[PDB]
Amino acid sequence: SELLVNTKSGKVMGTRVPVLSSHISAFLGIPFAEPPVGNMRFRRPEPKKPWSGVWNASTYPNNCQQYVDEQFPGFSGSEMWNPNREMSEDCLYLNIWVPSPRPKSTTVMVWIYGGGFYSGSSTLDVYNGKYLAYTEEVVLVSLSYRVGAFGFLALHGSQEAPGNVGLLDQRMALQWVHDNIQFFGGDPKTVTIFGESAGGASVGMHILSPGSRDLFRRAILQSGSPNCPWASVSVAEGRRRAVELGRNLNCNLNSDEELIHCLREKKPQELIDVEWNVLPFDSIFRFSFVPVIDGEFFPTSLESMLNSGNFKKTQILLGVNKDEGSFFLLYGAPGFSKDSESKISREDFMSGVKLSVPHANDLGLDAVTLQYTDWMDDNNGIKNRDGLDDIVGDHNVICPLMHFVNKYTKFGNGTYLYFFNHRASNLVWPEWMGVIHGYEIEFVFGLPLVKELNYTAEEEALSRRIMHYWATFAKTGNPNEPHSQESKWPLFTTKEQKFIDLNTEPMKVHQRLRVQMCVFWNQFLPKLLNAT
Amino acid sequence: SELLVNTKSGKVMGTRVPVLSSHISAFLGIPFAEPPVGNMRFRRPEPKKPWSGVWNASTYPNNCQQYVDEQFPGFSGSEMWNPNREMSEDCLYLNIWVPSPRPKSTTVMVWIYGGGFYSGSSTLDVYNGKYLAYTEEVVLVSLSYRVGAFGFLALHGSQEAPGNVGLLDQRMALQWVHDNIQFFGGDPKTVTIFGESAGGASVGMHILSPGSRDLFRRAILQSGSPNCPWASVSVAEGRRRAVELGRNLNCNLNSDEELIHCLREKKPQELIDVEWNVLPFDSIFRFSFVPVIDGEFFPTSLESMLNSGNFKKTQILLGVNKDEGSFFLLYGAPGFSKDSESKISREDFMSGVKLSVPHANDLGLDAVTLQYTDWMDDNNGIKNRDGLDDIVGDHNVICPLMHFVNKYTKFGNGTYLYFFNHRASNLVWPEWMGVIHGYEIEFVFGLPLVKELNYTAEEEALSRRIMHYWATFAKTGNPNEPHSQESKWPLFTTKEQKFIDLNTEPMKVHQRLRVQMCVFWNQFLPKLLNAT
Ligand SMILES: COc1c(C(=O)CCC2CCN(Cc3ccccc3)CC2)cc(Cl)c2[nH]ccc12
Ligand SMILES: COc1c(C(=O)CCC2CCN(Cc3ccccc3)CC2)cc(Cl)c2[nH]ccc12
Ligand SMILES: *[C@@H]1O[C@H](CO)[C@@H](O)[C@H](O)[C@H]1NC(C)=O
Ligand SMILES: *[C@@H]1O[C@H](CO)[C@@H](O)[C@H](O)[C@H]1NC(C)=O
Ligand SMILES: *[C@@H]1O[C@H](CO)[C@@H](O)[C@H](O)[C@H]1NC(C)=O
Ligand SMILES: *[C@@H]1O[C@H](CO)[C@@H](O)[C@H](O)[C@H]1NC(C)=O
Repeated sequence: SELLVNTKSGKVMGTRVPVLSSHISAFLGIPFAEPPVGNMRFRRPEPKKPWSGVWNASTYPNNCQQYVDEQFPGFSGSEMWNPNREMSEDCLYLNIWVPSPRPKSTTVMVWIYGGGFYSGSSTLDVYNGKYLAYTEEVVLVSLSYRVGAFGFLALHGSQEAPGNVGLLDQRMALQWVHDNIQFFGGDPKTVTIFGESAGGASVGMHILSPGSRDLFRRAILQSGSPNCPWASVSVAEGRRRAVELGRNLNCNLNSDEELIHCLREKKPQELIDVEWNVLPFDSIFRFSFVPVIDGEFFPTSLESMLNSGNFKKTQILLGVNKDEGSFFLLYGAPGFSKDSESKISREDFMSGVKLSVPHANDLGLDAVTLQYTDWMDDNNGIKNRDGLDDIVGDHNVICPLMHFVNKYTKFGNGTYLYFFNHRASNLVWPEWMGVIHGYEIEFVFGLPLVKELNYTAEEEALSRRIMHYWATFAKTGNPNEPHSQESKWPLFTTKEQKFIDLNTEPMKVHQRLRVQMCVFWNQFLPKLLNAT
Repeated sequence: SELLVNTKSGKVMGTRVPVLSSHISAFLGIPFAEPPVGNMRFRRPEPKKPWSGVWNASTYPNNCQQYVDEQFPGFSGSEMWNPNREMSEDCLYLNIWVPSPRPKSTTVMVWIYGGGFYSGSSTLDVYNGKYLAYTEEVVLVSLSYRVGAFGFLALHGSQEAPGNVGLLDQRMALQWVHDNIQFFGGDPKTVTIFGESAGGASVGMHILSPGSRDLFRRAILQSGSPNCPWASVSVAEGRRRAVELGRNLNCNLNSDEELIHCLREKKPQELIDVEWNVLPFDSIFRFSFVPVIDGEFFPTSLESMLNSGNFKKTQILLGVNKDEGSFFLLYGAPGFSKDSESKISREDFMSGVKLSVPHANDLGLDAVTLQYTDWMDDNNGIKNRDGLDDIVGDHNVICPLMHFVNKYTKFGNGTYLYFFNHRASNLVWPEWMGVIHGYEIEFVFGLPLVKELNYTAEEEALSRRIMHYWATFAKTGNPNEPHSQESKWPLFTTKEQKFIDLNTEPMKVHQRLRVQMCVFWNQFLPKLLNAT
């Protein structure tokens, strides 16, 4: 029937879900790998072995084992990001929304969640695929992957804990879509991968990785790129943190095998409790277990690959939010509070930039401070707050992304760049936090289309316009409908470097997104640190 | 007799000069030292031996030997600064303007000319003392001093060419005023020294040097300060340049005595012809022979003296012009012309910063370039022109002075700071050059009171305001007359750092003169250049 689909691995039975006074098909919790448990902890994923009978794909899967945020208990602004299903190492599943009736060979979009590579679930309310799948008539997949040590513990040289297995989980899920999505009405030749933060970085890493390039058509990157400073580590640093993880848990450290055997004996939560203890610095926007530049998933350094054009050549559509940094200041920097304006003293500012740029020498910290301090007014608590906000955002998200876009556009076949700066009317976070990291996601998934969610009429229109941009781009490689009286989102080009605002107001075109600060972050600071 | 005066060195006869429909006494070209000729070239000055009979002090003396600017033959804009008298090494004279009838014991101001320590004359039209002396009823002295190699050849250790002898010439003229000025109606206890550019640096150097402090009461510094990057050199560098001077003249370089003897045998013009060839780099706003940090005239480093409060504690009044840099770009940097808007290409902007900051390494050049470039609009010839203008002025004049004023005020007895930003109605230079280095001088000396010079009525008013500020400061240590009705020029204080604009409009008070850039020039850049 329509809800019963035979895949190369066995039969699965979906369920009929409502969506905005209508219905579509949903196949939830489809297994794409063998449970990476016991002796398979830290190991590359193995394809799911075929099953007899009918897989009950009627409900969401378990979430992967991860740090859970208990900073603000009962608070929806933080808890909406926490696992809303049981956590288990048995977590390699994907979800699929198929429009009803089932289309023939339609555009496919595959969502990859963010969460700093240490967290994230495919099952969050804001990742509910039904609205975008319905509205834009696309087949929408959300995958999952191992996070934290389970996904990114790297002991380079070992085949038992090689590193990057979380990215390989993602690849295996893509490979699965390639092989089976036709049976769901999806065109395997027109798959768009897209994701936010760590998910956006992930999408770009698959653009770079030879082993992933043939498993998708184009890419959307939201608030993340593969070259972000928090997104990868060297094999040496991966190993250092892996060894230090052992030390924290009183493991044998004589050899990888002994270290790994010991770590495989520990309950999941034991690992998580000490996860953050392996970071080299007091820091914000830094995460312990992340992709390693290993010479295998990544042939060489990310920079040289971008320089030599060694990467998938296709259309990309990508962008950032206005205040990427504020979330992370809230959690790790002095003077910030969810419940106040968070006017920042001069002392707390100094402390902040040190946390934000953990790896800089004193000269580097002075350079950053100078660049973001108004010396006619240096005791302005507000300017100090917003400056720290800009620093965290520019350095971790916006300028790394701009570096990527400029390198990619030299070789790619089309670039569309956006700047999302709408502040949602129903936000539960304080005003000072602005347009927060992650909060364009609810618009991309069409949450504003839901009456009871109490968005404004113009917010619903924005969501629809954004969904159409995303879906239309996925279908054709161009967010603009070829017809259309409506205004046009211009190509980003090496010379003119155009981008658009995304907000409730009529579209404006600008050029050179934060070029001043990004010259500092991308050219001058790196040269300063290397010289001193 | 009003014009006949007996000094400690001998009798002197002045001339009666008209001034603005009245008259005053002038004593022109009084000798204060032995001619620094023959075997006394490069030597410390010696007091003028007493003479018999009456010195005719009715005409200006010769100007010291110096480079003559022939860039723009016939052009008053550059020629007003060249020697208007025959040049001679026999040039250590001073001039005095005395109110008629002779004051009993009135305020004295002593003018020290600028000219980068390589040029200058006491006899320039724009230094004519009669207008200020007459209008404000002060005894005005203008001294002279050896410039270029003749004044500042430094071979530390040698007693034949010790260095700083031009500063000692200044001191000797000050000592003369101390000893003789009472005979002219002046109070040797209320002497203000004032000077512009090199003259302003000089003044600050007398504030610092123990040997000078007791020879004056207060100080005015215009567009120059002792700590300017062009205003001094180390004994090592001063030696290198002295030795390089000999090499450029085929001199015996084996010893100081031989080198010196060779150099004493050359015509003045031979020295001058090769003067510029000893500079370390291609540069603008750099001069070959300047004060040395010797351990004698300056006991220790200028910075350590400023830090320890090792200097004269008195009142100062100092300031800068809006476009200090423009004169120097015109002469040395590519793309600048007296007869065009001088829109500067990006390539010429790069060339300009390198010329402007010749000691910086590549990291430093990048820093400067970043700090003065609008990267949304880097090919704007205007912003590039003005940017380079600001670079030269901030680095060479404004920020050195701001460092001095901040350091000094922590110990001094009163600081008044100004920002001169009036472009004169009858300027012969192009508009792009703005408010030029040196062009507040004609206001301080009251030229706009001369109706034939065709200044506006409001420019005459401005001049009168400025002359009254300078003179009232000279008399009392405060440019303001309390009990008066006019706007008050506030003290510069460590906390509030207030300063005023000098122009034709109602007074405005501002705070933190160019803080942002001067933090860069005074704190950040030196830290960057010191690391490797
Ligand atoms: C600075 O490093 C940290 C963090 C963070 O990284 C920030 C916390 C929030 C970062 C955004 N999350 C929401 C989100 C999720 C997926 C995509 C987009 C947004 C929620 C938590 C947290 C904790 Cl608990 C830390 N403990 C020590 C150090 C540290
Ligand atoms: C011919 O001069 C130079 C320079 C200069 O720095 C010239 C700029 C001055 C030109 C006339 N001055 C007028 C003035 C005098 C007293 C107070 C205020 C303003 C001041 C700026 C540099 C180099 Cl590298 C040169 N090489 C040969 C020759 C020459
Ligand atoms: C699938 O699971 C849900 C509950 O987990 C159950 O209600 C439903 O009946 C199951 N489907 C089948 C075919 O057993
Ligand atoms: C994409 O490729 C086609 C064919 O190679 C080319 O004609 C087109 O100009 C390219 N588009 C962009 C935006 O680079
Ligand atoms: C002094 O010099 C002036 C100017 O040359 C001259 O006119 C005057 O006669 C001279 N005075 C005496 C007493 O020689
Ligand atoms: C200057 O010094 C005098 C003498 O002690 C003192 O009374 C006065 O307060 C000082 N003024 C300033 C502005 O420092």
